[PDB]
Amino acid sequence: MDVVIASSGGGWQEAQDKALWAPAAKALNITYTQDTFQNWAEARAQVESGSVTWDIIQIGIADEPQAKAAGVLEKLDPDIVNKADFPPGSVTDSFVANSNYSTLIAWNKKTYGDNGPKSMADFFDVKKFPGKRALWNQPIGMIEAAALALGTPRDKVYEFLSTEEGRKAAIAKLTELAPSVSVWWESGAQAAQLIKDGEVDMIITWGGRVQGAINDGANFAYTFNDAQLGTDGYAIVKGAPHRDAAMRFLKEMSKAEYQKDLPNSFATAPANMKAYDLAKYTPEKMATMASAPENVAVQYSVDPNFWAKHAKWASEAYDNVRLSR
Ligand SMILES: NC(=O)CC[C@H](NC[C@@H](O)[C@@H](O)[C@H](O)[C@H](O)CO)C(=O)O
Ligand SMILES: [Ca+2]
Ligand SMILES: [Ca+2]
Repeated sequence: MDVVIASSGGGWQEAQDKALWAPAAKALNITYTQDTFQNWAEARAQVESGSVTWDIIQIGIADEPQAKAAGVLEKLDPDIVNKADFPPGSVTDSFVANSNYSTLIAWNKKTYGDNGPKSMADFFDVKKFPGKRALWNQPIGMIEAAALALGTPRDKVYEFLSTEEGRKAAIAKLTELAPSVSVWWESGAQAAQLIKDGEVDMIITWGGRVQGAINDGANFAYTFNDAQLGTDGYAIVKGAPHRDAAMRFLKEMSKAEYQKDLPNSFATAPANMKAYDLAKYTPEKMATMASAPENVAVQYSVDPNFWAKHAKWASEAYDNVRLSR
């Protein structure tokens, strides 16, 4: 009888549960069960099997087009949110944004001190910065990182990846780096643990996971330079067993009154513009936020239109880079 909600575990899932799920479910007087997953294809497997157990799934904005095309997502009720309260394009007919985050470069201060990599060109430069690299085992942010390393200006990432030539060169760049990649991390918590144990010299991972590891004593530093500004959000699984209750739950948790608490401990940025007026975050708090003006200036936004067209190519080609060893 519980609504089943799933995200990717660790500090991020804990932040959503504390700020959004527990207070929203209390207000609606409903019960819910949590689950965890890393790949949107796991939601597809539930749909393909004919046994859907998940109701709400937290996915990345760039997985939304391929999930919707594969018939994995329920169409949401018309006025689930007022689109004017959220960033443009962050709310689709099948997805409601809950946050902005960054896929960024972090480095081990024991290895490099303050003179760590401060750009993707630096991250890919094994001669100037020798050491163990860690990259995600999924391609969003990883293909673009290679395009940036090749010298592509931040505002031209997706123009470069719009051609076959550019897409192949980006994979060739990742192939070149692959022998220096000690671990292809799978979850944010695993990435945070690699950082806390100093098991890697540099890593491309999510800002909240990095800041959480540093708060826990990791001797790492990071930059927003060349980071990808992402958007996470919620969708309802096609054939969700508690579809109607899940719709009410998603509408409630998207409210400004809950969104304001999302970054209380975890370094994330709420997507609901009204949450900023309620919480009145200090400039120190804003500095860790992916969407703060000073951080946006050195980032580029993920392009869901690119991922709508090339996700299948990207998944297979990147699988081969990591399988090359
Ligand atoms: N929004 C945030 O502050 C969290 C950022 C980050 N979330 C990564 C997600 O895009 C990712 O796990 C996707 O949900 C997943 O691949 C399926 O779409 C994290 O798990 O630390
Ligand atoms: Ca994502
Ligand atoms: Ca974590």
